[PDB]
Amino acid sequence: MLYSDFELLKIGDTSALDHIHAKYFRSILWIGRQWLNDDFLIESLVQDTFLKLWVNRDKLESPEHIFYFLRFVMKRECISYYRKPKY
DNA sequence: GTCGTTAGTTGTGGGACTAAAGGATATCGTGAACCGAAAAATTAGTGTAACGGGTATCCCACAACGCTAG
Repeated sequence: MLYSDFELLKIGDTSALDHIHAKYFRSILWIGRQWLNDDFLIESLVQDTFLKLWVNRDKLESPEHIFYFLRFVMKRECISYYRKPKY
């Protein structure tokens, strides 16, 4: 049975994350490049966004919701770096 | 008819490009709210004066003779 990637993420199978990563990696990279200008920090934030999606995988309800989550989170990460004294 | 071989491309990638002086730049995008951390300021509490001998030092002044008789 070929379940959709939403149910693979819900099950607890790590290859699901490979699927969502390979699908939305470049979109999240573009989202980050829109808000910042440091590719290093953008890549770090993309990794954090996907890992935090995996951690909060017990909070998704819709197949599209996953995508929304990613975009949302990634944006706010960029936003937080406007306030960090270190950065 | 079919498979490995060799040479000559062909596309693609990595590496060079005097010497002297000088040598200034400008650098977006914003989400909230609470807790913890330490660095700083404000506040509360206790106090001497002369005396006895005896002796160490200081400043300050003066002395350190000359003659006659038993």
